[PDB]
Amino acid sequence: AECSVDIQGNDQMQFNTNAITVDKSCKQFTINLSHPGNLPKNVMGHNFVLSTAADMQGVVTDGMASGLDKDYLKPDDSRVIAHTKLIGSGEKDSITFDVSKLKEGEQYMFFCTFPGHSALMKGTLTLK
Ligand SMILES: [Cu+2]
Repeated sequence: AECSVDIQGNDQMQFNTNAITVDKSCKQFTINLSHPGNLPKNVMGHNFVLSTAADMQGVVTDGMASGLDKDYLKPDDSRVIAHTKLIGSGEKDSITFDVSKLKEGEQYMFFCTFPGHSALMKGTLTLK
């Protein structure tokens, strides 16, 4: 099965998917994030951040509080399973994480932690 997904974040605070399934036969899983919009990171930064559904709002809230200098994630946040950099117009960043960090049954969310983006920029991820 495939163990990679391409995802874009744009100038209208939208991700171009809101559902990812990770095949259980994948040992690693890669996210390729890009930003085909015009706006820079300090205005319309997007990251791909992954947590349990339960942990999402805390990571977002503490992330807002951490500020731009920290890519809007709180330092040493163990709730974050994986994440990309926060990127701006025309940038790219990819990450690969260990699929064994995930667990069958559990619900995961991906989302952007730039202030106010997570209402519109979020989706589910599920080991299947
Ligand atoms: Cu964003």
